[PDB]
Amino acid sequence: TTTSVTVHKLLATDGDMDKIANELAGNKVGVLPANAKEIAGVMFVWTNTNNEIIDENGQTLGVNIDPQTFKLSGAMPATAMKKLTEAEGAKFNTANLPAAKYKIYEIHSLSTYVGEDGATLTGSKAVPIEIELPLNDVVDAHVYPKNTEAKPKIDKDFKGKANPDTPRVDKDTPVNHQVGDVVEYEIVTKIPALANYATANWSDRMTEGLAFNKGTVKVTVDDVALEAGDYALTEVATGFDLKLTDAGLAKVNDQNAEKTVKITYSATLNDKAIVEVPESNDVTFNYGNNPDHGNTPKPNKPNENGDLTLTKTWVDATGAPIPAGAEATFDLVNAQTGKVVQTVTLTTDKNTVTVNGLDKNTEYKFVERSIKGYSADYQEITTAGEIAVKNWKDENPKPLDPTEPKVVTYGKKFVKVNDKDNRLAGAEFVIANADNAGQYLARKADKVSQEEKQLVVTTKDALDRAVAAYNALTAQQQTQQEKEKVDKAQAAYNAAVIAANNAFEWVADKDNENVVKLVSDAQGRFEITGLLAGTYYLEETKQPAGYALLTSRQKFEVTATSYSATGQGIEYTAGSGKDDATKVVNKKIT
Repeated sequence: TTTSVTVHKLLATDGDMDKIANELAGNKVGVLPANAKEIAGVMFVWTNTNNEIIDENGQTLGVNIDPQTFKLSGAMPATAMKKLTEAEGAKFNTANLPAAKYKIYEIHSLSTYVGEDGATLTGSKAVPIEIELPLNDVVDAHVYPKNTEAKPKIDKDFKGKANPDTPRVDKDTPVNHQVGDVVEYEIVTKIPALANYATANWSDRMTEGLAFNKGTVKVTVDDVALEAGDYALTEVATGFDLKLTDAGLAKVNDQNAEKTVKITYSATLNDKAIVEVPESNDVTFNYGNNPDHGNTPKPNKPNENGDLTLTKTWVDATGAPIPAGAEATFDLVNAQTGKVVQTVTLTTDKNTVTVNGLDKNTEYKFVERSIKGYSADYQEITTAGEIAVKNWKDENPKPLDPTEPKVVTYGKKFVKVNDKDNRLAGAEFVIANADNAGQYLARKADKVSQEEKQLVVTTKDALDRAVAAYNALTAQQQTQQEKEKVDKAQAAYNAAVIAANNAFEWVADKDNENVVKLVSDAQGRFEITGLLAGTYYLEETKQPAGYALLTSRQKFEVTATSYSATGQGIEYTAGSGKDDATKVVNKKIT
């Protein structure tokens, strides 16, 4: 008794779609919402309740549509019930159709969305229409489907480099940076047209070797800077949390075009950066038509014995305790490398899981594999070896988590020897950028604390006592025990120097308080860390006892693997097996 069904494609906001919803599938909607626009050129096809494309008499055509992909079995049949919308919609003749349930799908690829004023627009495909005929006592039915939810797009990269559509592919390859370098970052987010977000939050956390620079965050929407009342910015040592306020959400929601949100900020590479170990940041976009309590994973180091424990709690959107919703799966990721180490699953009876045999010096993160209707809230790290997640039944889509670029420092190891190839203590050195003129590698004092500075001084004084006492001994009095005393003293000075070295610079004075001095221990060991790859010149400032002061500077090469590669000339430690250091040969006075 429903002779015709007219399908209308609309591009409207949710609110306008809700104005239509309550005002009726049914009768023609007389007055359409204010800004809601009807679109012509939209291809709709009718199917069986079992998704099979149908003829006008209701007879199947051997081709079916996938409920979630809309990809059809084979060729679009010539006899199929397909019609293109007019600014009046697609009026189909349902007269020959039996009383039954039918579905109406949109073939998005076949459609050319043309708006009210003839403009060729771009929109989201419609949610399939499940309708039963006769549509009560309606002779000429009208159906107003809702469109699908377009996914937002993101990317995190270095300033300029970010692209949400086509993010860079070589992100694992870390950029070489020296200690104290400011790393300029970019987060680019594309928010879809006509969005109705209750929450648009960006969350950034980095590894301990990257120090987020507070007050560098600059947010813009379609290259127009945001007012401070559009977003709420929380800033910490490890990163930040930017959450769009109602004012800022107005600038991204119900827009006629795709919105582009740009987030720029920076972080300084520090003393806690490990040589040839990359440092990363980690962004997540927690969007939703519902308030969202989700954020970015927070990295953490395992405990002393190499154990990292995950704790999980579940709450409704209100924050009230609920039983465990599903089997929560997590990825244990090396927060520096980005590679997945292990995979953990919490069964619905357990709310804790522990990982064993992890490097205590590496940062790891548990990245929850999305649960339908639940949002992951990684709580603030309070201790090593322990990670907490609060799971909120926010009923929102999975967050966006782009791939992040990595940064890395290089080093070089050295061993102080004589011509007989015997190991020497107390030789002191400087690093010059050139053999002729050339400044000396120093610490940026402004960046280094008074306490830090002073420990370098006292640990240097303590080391010279250990070196003097060792030179005081005879060749046979210099036992492994007497050697170890110089090593303990040296290891403390080298630890102090690295700690004070949180920014480098080049200075004229080879004996300026801030000049980086390297001292050879009882095994002749001495290293430099936090450098850009390149050519340097090691200069001797104090010779070892009984040897001559060297007249020429030893040239050296800092590479991506100069600290760790074998085939260098001499073993840096004892029984390490790696031939991971360069010889510095001292000659006797004549």
